[PDB]
Amino acid sequence: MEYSNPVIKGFYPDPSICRVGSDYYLVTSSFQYFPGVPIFHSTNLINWNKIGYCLIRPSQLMLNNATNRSGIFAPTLRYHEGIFYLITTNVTLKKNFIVMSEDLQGEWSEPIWIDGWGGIDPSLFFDNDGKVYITGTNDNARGEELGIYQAEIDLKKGSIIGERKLIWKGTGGSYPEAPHLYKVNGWYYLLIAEGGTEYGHMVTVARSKYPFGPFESCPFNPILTHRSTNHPLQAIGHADIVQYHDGSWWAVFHGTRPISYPPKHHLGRETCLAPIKWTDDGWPIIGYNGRIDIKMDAGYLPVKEIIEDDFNSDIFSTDWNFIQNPRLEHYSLKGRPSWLKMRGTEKTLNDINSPTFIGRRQEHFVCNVSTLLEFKPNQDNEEAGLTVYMNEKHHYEIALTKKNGRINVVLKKTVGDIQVVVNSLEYFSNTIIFSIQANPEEYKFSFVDPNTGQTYLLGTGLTTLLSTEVAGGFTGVYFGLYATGNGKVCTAPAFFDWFKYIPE
Amino acid sequence: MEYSNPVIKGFYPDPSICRVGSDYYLVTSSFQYFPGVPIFHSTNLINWNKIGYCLIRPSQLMLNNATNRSGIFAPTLRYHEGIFYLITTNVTLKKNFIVMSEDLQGEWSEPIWIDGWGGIDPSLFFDNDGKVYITGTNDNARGEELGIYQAEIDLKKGSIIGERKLIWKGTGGSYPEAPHLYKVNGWYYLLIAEGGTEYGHMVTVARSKYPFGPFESCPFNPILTHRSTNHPLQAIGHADIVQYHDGSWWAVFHGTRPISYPPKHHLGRETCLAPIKWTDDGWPIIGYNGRIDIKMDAGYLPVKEIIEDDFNSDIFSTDWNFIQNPRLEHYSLKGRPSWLKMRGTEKTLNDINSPTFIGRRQEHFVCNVSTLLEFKPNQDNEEAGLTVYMNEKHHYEIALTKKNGRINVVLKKTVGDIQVVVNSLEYFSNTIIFSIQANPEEYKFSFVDPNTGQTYLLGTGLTTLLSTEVAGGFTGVYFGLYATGNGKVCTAPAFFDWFKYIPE
Ligand SMILES: OC[C@@H]1O[C@H](O)[C@H](O)[C@H]1O
Ligand SMILES: OC[C@@H]1O[C@H](O)[C@H](O)[C@H]1O
Ligand SMILES: [Ca+2]
Ligand SMILES: [Ca+2]
Repeated sequence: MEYSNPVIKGFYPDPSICRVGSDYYLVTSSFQYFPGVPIFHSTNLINWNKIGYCLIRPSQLMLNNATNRSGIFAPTLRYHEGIFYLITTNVTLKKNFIVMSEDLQGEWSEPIWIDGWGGIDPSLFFDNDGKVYITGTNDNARGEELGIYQAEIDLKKGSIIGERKLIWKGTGGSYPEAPHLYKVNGWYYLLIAEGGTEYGHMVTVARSKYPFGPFESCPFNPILTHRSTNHPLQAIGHADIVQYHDGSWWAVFHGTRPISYPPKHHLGRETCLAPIKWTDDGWPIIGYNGRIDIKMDAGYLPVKEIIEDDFNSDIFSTDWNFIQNPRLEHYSLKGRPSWLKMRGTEKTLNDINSPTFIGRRQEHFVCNVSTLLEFKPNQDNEEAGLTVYMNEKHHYEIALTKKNGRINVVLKKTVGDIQVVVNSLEYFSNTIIFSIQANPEEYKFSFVDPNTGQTYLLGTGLTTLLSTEVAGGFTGVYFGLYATGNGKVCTAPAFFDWFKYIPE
Repeated sequence: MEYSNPVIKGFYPDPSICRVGSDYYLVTSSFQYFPGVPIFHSTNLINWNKIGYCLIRPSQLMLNNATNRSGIFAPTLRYHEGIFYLITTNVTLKKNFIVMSEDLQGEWSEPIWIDGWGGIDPSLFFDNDGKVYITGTNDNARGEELGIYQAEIDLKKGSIIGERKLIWKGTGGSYPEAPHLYKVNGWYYLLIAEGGTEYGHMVTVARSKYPFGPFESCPFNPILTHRSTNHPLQAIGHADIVQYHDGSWWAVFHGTRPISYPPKHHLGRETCLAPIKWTDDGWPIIGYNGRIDIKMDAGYLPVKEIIEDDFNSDIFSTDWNFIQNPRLEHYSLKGRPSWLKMRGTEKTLNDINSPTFIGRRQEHFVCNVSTLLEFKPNQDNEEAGLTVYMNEKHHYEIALTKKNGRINVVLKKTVGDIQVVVNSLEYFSNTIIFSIQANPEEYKFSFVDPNTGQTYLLGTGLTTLLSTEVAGGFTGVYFGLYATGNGKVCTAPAFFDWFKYIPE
């Protein structure tokens, strides 16, 4: 039997996995998006269902001034004696913290702040003797030596027990990071990422008889990389190991699907899966001797997408994210039952701090995304529409606005410093359907006059100008509904009747 | 003593070096630019003076349909018994050929076509017994196995002697290429590039007692790479080895100076230098154990930029290139003595085939480039100016044109599919000075009214949107003078009085 990589498509980086009985739970990084840290469930490691998010309250997730270069970085999920622990970094605060839960269907605790523990990629390991270890990277604010650091931790107080020690510098790649400590057959293994989360990404491993080392580098490191290859999956690493309940071993990790030349990616880093075998001399090998594929053999794993939101519910679906903490008064599912009402502010898609926007990830190269908007702008600055958004300097949008006292539908783009109105047509109806067809190379922007059903191709836009390589940061493209008054509060409300996401 | 890398700054890739006595000659790839294959001279390996180009006649250099993804790929320069040989690929023709010279101050021969020898990166080696070997890559048109191929060659007839054989597949990196065969102390060494000429680039080496092998991989391959590092020099490889006349060994090779995150480069691949030491077990080591730097120790090498063209000469300087073969009638240094006259055609900077343009490489991050233009356009399509140009979809320009019967100075940009007029101002004089200040992040576009000396900042543009990563191809940014009629022949002539390039 076979599965396909990625196993979780779209913007789902830095996967960390946790087994409880015969069920599996998995978390990814979310940066400036709210709610933060999606969490998934699976019984077979291949098929994942999103259960929700871990960070859903402003007290858990302070995103003021966060951008797609900051906010929430890699999270690690662990379980001990009925309690789940989620440990991560808010890079905008430069703070590491834990939240806890005894029930993933409920909400998580308030943060337990780890005072004095810097760096990124914090991880926890519950040792068989009852000791608990925190492992992480060098602290850039203290200007520490590059490498992996560790201490015993008291999980109640959020405080270190004894001393913080350097345990490994890695093999010599850049940015030794993503550390996870495991104990298997009488050896401690330290699994890390090196080379940076771009084309030099690799996974390396070390071992010792003791939790703090000294650690010996695996003689065939790196144990997983696509560096110096032209494989369709690139930038592979940030692995976390799990033992399936049939006894076999697996890793989850992220990778990209770049297109064009030089390679460029716009769906973010996506969660992948590969098997592990243990050598006779006691080292793990991932995949086909350090390389993986799009199509994989499933071993003994038991093998087994149209999304339509009409906004009838008064709870938002788990697809939707906001840019930083939502200003809650500017969204309503109750003010006009069966529509989403949005109040645009002075802030635009060019601004980082709390623009009126709700969005969901592009999870497929080929897809058609649409919405129906009612909007009658009162002034020329006023605008509402549908956006393809990477970050504040990289986004395309089709929208209704007003220019010299006439209503127009527009295609607008922000690419770096370029802000351009690509096309403009006069429009005469109170509602409009926007419709975007995505393929690997371009987005086609159309609008429909709803009562006639007539469709009009307004323009197109390249995917590669929204790619992470061009745009910066650590994220993937979102499809978003938004409103703005372009420097003033938008006096007209925007109402969205529904949103459809139809992958090929 | 110390030198700085790169030793040849700006767009100078795939360097191949050749010693004759106590002097050194070096060539680089040029793609769609004409004249093709620049050639440099040095006495110390650090300081290079451009002597001219190797391919200066249409019969040598057929560039119709060539773009910055095609045209002339890596060249190799060799010397035997008073005769220099230059061997390279015209990828647009898919043909490999040699040109010869007995005097580098003169012109080279007509091409000797190597019938049936495909692939890229052809190289020559003159063995101590008098045999001559051609070495190259797999032929994509025949769909051959990835690797390095070799035959004995008859240099008169341009024909293979005996059989073409696969001699090495490399260590397992992508795109094994840039092969050079050497014989040193009784061993043949095969030096190659792997991993692709981007962030996975590396140099690897193999050896044998026989010219066709079997070849044994160096046990510490790769012998030069910056893959999986954050060093300011990236994408290092395509090396060629030389023995200096004091007995010490050196390699030239290319690398990039990327900026931003993810890393992006706009000065092209630039020629670098590093020392070689030979191990006791008979393997070469480049640099500081496989890594190099911006600042290097010069060993015993004997250690030691404002460019102003007023167009008074009737020969073009060696700074200037055209996009493909120039249409010679559309440029004149004699029609108006002391100016360059240019006749714009229907073709624009958006078109690949022979737009009216003359340009020179950006060789410094920080520089000020200027020109003085006389231009009085007769119709609204007519345009002449100064361009910052990467390729047909990636260029910025400040120009004089006409709109609804008025003369305007404009800042225009083409970025992917986006074509935008960023700013426009009415202009009232027959001449204008355009002036561009470059720094690592942006270009600032100004104009000067010459008789008043008043200066006006028209706009700015990001460097990263012209980067190779964004734009495609294998080249660096040029500063260019151009004219066009935007779909029609330009009825007005354009005259440029001078051009200044002032690095910081
Ligand atoms: O994804 C953000 C950061 O990049 C690296 O993957 C690191 O492990 C993580 O925290
Ligand atoms: O620069 C063009 C091609 O890329 C690689 O550097 C190869 O060696 C060369 O022919
Ligand atoms: Ca509805
Ligand atoms: Ca002059």
